[PDB]
Amino acid sequence: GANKTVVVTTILESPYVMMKKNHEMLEGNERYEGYCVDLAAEIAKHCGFKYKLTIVGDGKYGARDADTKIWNGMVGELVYGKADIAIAPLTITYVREEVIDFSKPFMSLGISIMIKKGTPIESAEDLSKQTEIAYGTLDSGSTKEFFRRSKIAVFDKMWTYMRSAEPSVFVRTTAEGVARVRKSKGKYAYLLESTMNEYIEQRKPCDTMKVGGNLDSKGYGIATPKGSSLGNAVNLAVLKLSEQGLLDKLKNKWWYDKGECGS
Amino acid sequence: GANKTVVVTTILESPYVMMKKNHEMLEGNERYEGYCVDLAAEIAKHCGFKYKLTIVGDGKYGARDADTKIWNGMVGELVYGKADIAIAPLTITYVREEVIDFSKPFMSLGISIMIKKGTPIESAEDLSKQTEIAYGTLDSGSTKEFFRRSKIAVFDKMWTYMRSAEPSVFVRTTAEGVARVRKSKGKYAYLLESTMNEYIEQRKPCDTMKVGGNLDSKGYGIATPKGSSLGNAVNLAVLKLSEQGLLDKLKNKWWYDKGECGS
Ligand SMILES: O=S1(=O)CC[C@@H](C2CC2)c2ccc(F)cc21
Ligand SMILES: O=S1(=O)CC[C@@H](C2CC2)c2ccc(F)cc21
Ligand SMILES: N[C@@H](CCC(=O)O)C(=O)O
Ligand SMILES: N[C@@H](CCC(=O)O)C(=O)O
Ligand SMILES: C[As](C)(=O)[O-]
Ligand SMILES: C[As](C)(=O)[O-]
Ligand SMILES: [Cl-]
Ligand SMILES: [Cl-]
Ligand SMILES: [Cl-]
Ligand SMILES: [Cl-]
Ligand SMILES: [Cl-]
Ligand SMILES: [Cl-]
Ligand SMILES: [Zn+2]
Ligand SMILES: [Zn+2]
Ligand SMILES: [Zn+2]
Ligand SMILES: [Zn+2]
Repeated sequence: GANKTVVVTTILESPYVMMKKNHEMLEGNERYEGYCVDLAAEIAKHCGFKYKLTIVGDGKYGARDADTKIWNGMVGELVYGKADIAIAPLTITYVREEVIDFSKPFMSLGISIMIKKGTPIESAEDLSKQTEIAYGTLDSGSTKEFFRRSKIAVFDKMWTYMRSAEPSVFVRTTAEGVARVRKSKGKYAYLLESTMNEYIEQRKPCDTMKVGGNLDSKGYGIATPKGSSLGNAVNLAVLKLSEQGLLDKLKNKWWYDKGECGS
Repeated sequence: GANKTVVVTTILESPYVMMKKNHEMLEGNERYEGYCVDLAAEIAKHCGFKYKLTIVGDGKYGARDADTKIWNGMVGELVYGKADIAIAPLTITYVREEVIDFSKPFMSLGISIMIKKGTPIESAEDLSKQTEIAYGTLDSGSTKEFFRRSKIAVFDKMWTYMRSAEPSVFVRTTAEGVARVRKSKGKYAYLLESTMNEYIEQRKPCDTMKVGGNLDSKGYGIATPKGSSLGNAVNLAVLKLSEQGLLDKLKNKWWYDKGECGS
């Protein structure tokens, strides 16, 4: 039928989607800024659709409850028909690809370690061989699932510790994990995706750093419900933006051009 | 109908697919070794098919002739029904994704610079600002197309030089490009994918090196003809192998465990 405004689900996560300063009482898409706001504008332009940005109701990325089998987060909004597309730092995973469609990745990342500067930790192995420094992940995302599912000795040892550690080492938002690192005097390290780690490393007060290599290698993709008519065009649009260098320009724009910790 | 042996097209490119020493007179898949041989075995196992490895007849990756509009290389073998699947260092690109299907990537790479050690070159900008040192690409692949299509000032300048340079700066195989670097006393630099660059850097006589950052960011994917019944299962299999850490183990096995230039 007639063209319809596409409902985009996304998540308030810096620097992907942020409320512009003093824009809370304004309307529509102009309230928001960030890498994924710019990406949504390009994808929509290349695919020829109008869209409305909406923030996922429960503030989550997406996981399947083991008991009820219900999907939450942005994945759930696609699965249950609340949104037409997710344009967000949403990680491509096997269990998600079974229930939604992902474009080719628009950004690469891996799980990484954030420390407060000076923390005597250089690797995941270092974390796993000690107990003075606590460590955790975002509480309902692909990083937590990576540790839950891993059969690699070091990551299995870390999961065995994290899943029963008290108080909980898991946090509700990236901002909570960063704040916990910054206030714990070196006694908390946060396991998060390298993209968010490297963004925070360039933000005042410049007191965190990414240490060691990444624990895995994957990417974010644009997600659509299974069988959506948008998937084919969205996928090609990502590849076009990649080959044009636009994705590189946007990463520099939101990570490093605006860095607050020097050159 | 009944299960049929899947015809795999691939390419003789180290360390992805190599003839085992003294295996030329043997038969079937056991003749070959490499990263993509190991990957094919896993993909076939996870998808439940038997397969036959075949080397692409024309030795090419795949490009579309501007005059005849015919696809060559492994892409052509899929397009024209000569093979059922390509398991190879085949780069995900927009023009290929229009005519074949790609899985999610199984390996990341970017275009990079190979120099003979000691060459006074650190970047693509350095190459573009001088003429003493020639530079080129593989003659019928995604790297050449990257330069042909780029609107970025430095890469446009490099393309303007490469496309009319005489003798040709393009080579027929990666091995030819490496040999040209090694014998040109520093007066030829080779533009190739970072994966092949970093492999050769660890091979005797240990006289080349990768310099500068990568020029772009992309990946290899497993390719199937449009609408093939294999695509969905192959795509999930790649993600499963990724999440299990198998792709990481295979990269280490074929790049660094067997490195000949020290630790
Ligand atoms: O779509 S993926 O998650 C498939 C797995 C890995 C591949 C195995 C190296 C990967 C890497 C970069 C990226 F940007 C996305 C992805
Ligand atoms: O499937 S891709 O070619 C889509 C573009 C880039 C994305 C833009 C960063 C990418 C990166 C790693 C990889 F392994 C594959 C690909
Ligand atoms: N990008 C992740 C969320 C962040 C994390 O888990 O580290 C996801 O899609 O679940
Ligand atoms: N992987 C490339 C070939 C090598 C290159 O062009 O550098 C392709 O699929 O065309
Ligand atoms: C339920 As708990 C181990 O995250 O506090
Ligand atoms: C046709 As030519 C410029 O590669 O020798
Ligand atoms: Cl808009
Ligand atoms: Cl997941
Ligand atoms: Cl912009
Ligand atoms: Cl076999
Ligand atoms: Cl191409
Ligand atoms: Cl093995
Ligand atoms: Zn365990
Ligand atoms: Zn760093
Ligand atoms: Zn030009
Ligand atoms: Zn290097």
